[PDB]
Amino acid sequence: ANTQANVADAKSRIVDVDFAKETSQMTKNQVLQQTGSAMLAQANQLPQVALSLL
Amino acid sequence: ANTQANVADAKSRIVDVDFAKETSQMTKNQVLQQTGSAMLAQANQLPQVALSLL
Repeated sequence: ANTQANVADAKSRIVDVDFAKETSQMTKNQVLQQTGSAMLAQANQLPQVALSLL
Repeated sequence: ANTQANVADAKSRIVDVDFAKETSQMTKNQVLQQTGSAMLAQANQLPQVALSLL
């Protein structure tokens, strides 16, 4: 029983996820998605300077 | 008759239980059972911090 407890602890250190870290990464990538979407939508409007010159 | 009395005394010293000691052990293990039950019930609620982070 002792050894089972210690070995399950050891395995958990390797296999399981950390919620405190992974939620932070998720929120960071959410914000980056919104920023990149805005920036790409603004980037697709660059060829319209030619209509002004034309 | 003398020898029977002395030998029954000798056997009682080996085989019979001590009530004063055994009742004390019983009460100690009762209290430990209640404490361990409370502590295990409180231990099964630890994975709920993730719902807070989530």
